Amino acid sequence: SGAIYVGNYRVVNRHLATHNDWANLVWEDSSRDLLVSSTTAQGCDTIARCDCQTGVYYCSSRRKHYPVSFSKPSLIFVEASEYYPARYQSHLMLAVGHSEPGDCGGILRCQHGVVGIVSTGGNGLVGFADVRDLLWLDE
Ligand SMILES: C=Cc1ccccc1CS(=O)(=O)N1CCC[C@H](C(N)=O)C1
Ligand SMILES: C=Cc1ccccc1CS(=O)(=O)N1CCC[C@H](C(N)=O)C1
Ligand SMILES: [Zn+2]
Repeated sequence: SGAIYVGNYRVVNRHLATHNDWANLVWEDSSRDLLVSSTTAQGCDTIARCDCQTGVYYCSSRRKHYPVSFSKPSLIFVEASEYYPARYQSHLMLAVGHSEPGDCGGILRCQHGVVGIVSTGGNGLVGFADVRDLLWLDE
């Protein structure tokens, strides 16, 4: 689990969004596994606006942060699950690293700020949904 809080927005994995997230929906995209809802309280996370391919992510299943090299956001095949059929998930960045299902929501950060959130994994890989292209998160 996990979310990004920036301005009056909350960014979560779309498959983990709550009833409250859907009742205050701003934008959602199944192809990206992202949902943004509106908040009452002001958020203070900074979003990275860069092309970094290295950063640090939080891994809940190990209670630890790990440094990773990751691919640029792209279309990646994701196997069927209880939330989606087999599909290409867009804006996804992959890295070699540990992840388990409950790791979704962990933040990936570079020196400029928040890059994305854990969204996929398995077989020694971890995939992050990018948020750096969502320029409207700051306005
Ligand atoms: C293996 C799980 C997994 C983890 C994270 C993401 C996706 C998978 C499924 S994959 O491994 O088949 N694969 C990752 C590399 C790019 C492949 C492709 N798109 O042709 C899809
Ligand atoms: C960090 C996740 C993870 C790690 C290791 C094993 C399994 C997972 C979960 S998953 O990658 O199979 N996943 C199920 C939920 C919806 C996700 C999506 N973005 O479509 C895909
Ligand atoms: Zn950066």
